[PDB]
Amino acid sequence: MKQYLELMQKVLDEGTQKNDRTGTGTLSIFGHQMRFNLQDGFPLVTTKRCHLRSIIHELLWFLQGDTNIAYLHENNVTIWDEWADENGDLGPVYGKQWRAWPTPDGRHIDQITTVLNQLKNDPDSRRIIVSAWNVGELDKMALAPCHAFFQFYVADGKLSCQLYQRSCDVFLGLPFNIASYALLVHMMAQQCDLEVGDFVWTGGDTHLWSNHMDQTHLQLSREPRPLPKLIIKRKPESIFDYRFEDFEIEGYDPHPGIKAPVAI
Amino acid sequence: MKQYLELMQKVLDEGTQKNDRTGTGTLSIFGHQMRFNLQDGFPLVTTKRCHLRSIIHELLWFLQGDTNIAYLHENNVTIWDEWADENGDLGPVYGKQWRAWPTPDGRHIDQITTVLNQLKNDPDSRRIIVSAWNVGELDKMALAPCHAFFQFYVADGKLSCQLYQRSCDVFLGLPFNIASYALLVHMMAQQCDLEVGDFVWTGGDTHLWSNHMDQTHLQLSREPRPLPKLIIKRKPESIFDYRFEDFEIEGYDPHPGIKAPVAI
Ligand SMILES: C#CCN(Cc1ccc2[nH]c(N)nc(=O)c2c1)c1ccc(C(=O)N[C@@H](CCC(=O)O)C(=O)O)cc1
Ligand SMILES: C#CCN(Cc1ccc2[nH]c(N)nc(=O)c2c1)c1ccc(C(=O)N[C@@H](CCC(=O)O)C(=O)O)cc1
Ligand SMILES: *[C@H]1CC(=O)NC(=O)N1[C@H]1C[C@H](O)[C@@H](COP(=O)(O)O)O1
Ligand SMILES: *[C@H]1CC(=O)NC(=O)N1[C@H]1C[C@H](O)[C@@H](COP(=O)(O)O)O1
Repeated sequence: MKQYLELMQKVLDEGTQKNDRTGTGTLSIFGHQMRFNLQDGFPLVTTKRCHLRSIIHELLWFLQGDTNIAYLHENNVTIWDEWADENGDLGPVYGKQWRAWPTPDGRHIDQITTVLNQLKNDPDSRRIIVSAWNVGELDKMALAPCHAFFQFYVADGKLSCQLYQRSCDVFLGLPFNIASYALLVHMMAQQCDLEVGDFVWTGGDTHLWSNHMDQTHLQLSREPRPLPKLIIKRKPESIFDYRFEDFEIEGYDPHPGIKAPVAI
Repeated sequence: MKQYLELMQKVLDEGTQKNDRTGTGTLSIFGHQMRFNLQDGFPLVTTKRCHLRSIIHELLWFLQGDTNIAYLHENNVTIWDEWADENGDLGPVYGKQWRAWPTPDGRHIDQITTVLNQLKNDPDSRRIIVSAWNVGELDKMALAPCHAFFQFYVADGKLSCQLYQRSCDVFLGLPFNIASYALLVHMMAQQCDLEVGDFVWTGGDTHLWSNHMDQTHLQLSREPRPLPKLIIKRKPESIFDYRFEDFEIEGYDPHPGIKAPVAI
């Protein structure tokens, strides 16, 4: 997509070389923002083939509050394998914080239900927020949250969302993150009888892994194709009741896939 | 400042009317980003005189972990009066979360100490973060955190910081928030033997209050002036040992102060 390729080129043009926790090395910038008007089309990268199946299942898994990879395996999704323990557990990562953030007094907060209720009853609230950044549980998580904090907004009958992504693997992770949040906006908008607005992506440490450079330049040589279109085929009774088969992506005509290794 | 006035004008031009929490009404946009290179000058708004006394004492108060306004009153700072209870308390707002975030099991994390130690021992970390958005304590706070989540970054010997501000009163609040975080970057950089980099400001619901419009038109009629220079006059033993007298803003030549009412 235009915005995505422009980000790649900005990292290449302006980034600094850094060492990192994995020992692989990155090229990084700090601070970026871009916007996807979801009425223009569904923002799934077209300059390489992306695996929408994994994106949808991962989101459904988050929304169930699950943090064990068994469900992903039942559906042949392997994107979290490298970080799970011997029992498949990731610790209290995204799904757990989204559905059951633990408080100091023994309560658990379902942030997804909270935001749906805010959108329905108080859409001009400036507090329609989900955070995965639970400081007190970071040490139990297999990986610290990358997509850390997000906020919803409503104007002119349209639902928007802004994500703060504190760490972004531009080549491998970002196409998944953008599509995931775009899907979530569509689902939330459906549940709240709203149209779709913008997905605003904001990055912190926004980087290209040193061993993704040939792949990145190959992708940059390609012209984006028209965005595909997302069709939802049912309105479930709640945001937690979607199924994989409720979604169809139409008109997705990507350039060939480009393989790259994930840094563990 | 150029970017600040551009944002003001953008809210006027593109903002939509909202009925908010208080019934006063705003013009609002969603999703914006600005960048201030701190080596270009200290980013204190020059198109009106800003009250540096309040900005500095508020930050020192946060760093003490204090959430009672008595310290502010001792120093003739009244910016938090409208939300404090009869004993001067605001609940577990910024200072408490910064210095003593409570874990579900009765422990605490001092996020500021953690950050200092990350900057000194692991400066390439992608996880140098402070969050005030303690979901499990929001209901105890007098006001939900506005400046909610911030991240540090080190490159080429320079310290940068990005703030996610979920709600932004462009006229009254934003000049304070920018100056506050800029000051914090200078203090942290001093304590860690770094130079200053960028302050990146990212906004969510970014608005002008309906009763700030005359003030906004006045300010937009003024041309910005060169930025002042921050001087720190002694280096304390730690980030927790600064005092008001340690700071001097040199070459601050603002247009006159502009008065406007705060929405409670
Ligand atoms: C974001 C996010 C979710 N996640 C979770 C996740 C966990 C740790 C990470 N670690 C690093 N260094 N980068 C990542 O982006 C990353 C992402 C993903 C993980 C891997 C792939 C990936 O390897 N994709 C390959 C192969 C996909 C497939 O299985 O067919 C690709 O070619 O796209 C995608 C998403
Ligand atoms: C951000 C922030 C901190 N805060 C905390 C704070 C708390 C609640 C708020 N509520 C609303 N609606 N807007 C604010 O920006 C706001 C800010 C501030 C609060 C008030 C002023 C203020 O009234 N400033 C006046 C007068 C300053 C003075 O006392 O001399 C000004 O002219 O600047 C500034 C900062
Ligand atoms: C993490 C998971 C995600 O959803 N998106 C990403 O892009 N993610 C990337 C970001 C980093 O490259 C890596 C995480 O490592 P750190 O915790 O930042 O050291 O995964
Ligand atoms: C809040 C405090 C701050 O530091 N900056 C701000 O700009 N703040 C403004 C934002 C809103 O105008 C108001 C808070 O009200 P909501 O919680 O957003 O309804 O204060």
